[PDB]
Amino acid sequence: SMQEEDTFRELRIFLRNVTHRLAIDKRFRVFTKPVDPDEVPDYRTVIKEPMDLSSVISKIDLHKYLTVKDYLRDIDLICSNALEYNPDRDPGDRLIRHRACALRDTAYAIIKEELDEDFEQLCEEIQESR
Ligand SMILES: CCOC(=O)CNC(=O)[C@H](C)c1cc(C)ccn1
Repeated sequence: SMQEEDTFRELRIFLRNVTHRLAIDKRFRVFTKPVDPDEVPDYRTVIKEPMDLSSVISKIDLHKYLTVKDYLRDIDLICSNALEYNPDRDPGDRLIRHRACALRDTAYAIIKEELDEDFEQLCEEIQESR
């Protein structure tokens, strides 16, 4: 129905706004673009499903997300990819892991404050009807 298409359009507006607020934070610069094959040719042999915030905006606009739960699966993949690729005790690995961690926790805290639970449940019930 047109009412259901207005629901998904409001979801996309909400997801674009959260993603922009993450992408401008200086801590999260390393998560804003795909890893460069040249600089790191090993990355795509270890990490089987790369993800970054530029790819997330493109996915919003392609109508890939019909719920906030499916958006958060991609934010969780950004933060699990960085934990798995950079697991060592040295300062450079520890700095990306504390930050990858800060990106996950910040996304979940904005959603807990600003997403209405009944809006999410509506999106879930429209998705489950299709
Ligand atoms: C203060 C530096 O930042 C942190 O310690 C943030 N948390 C992590 O790195 C978690 C515990 C972790 C560690 C490892 C070895 C593998 C997967 N996750």
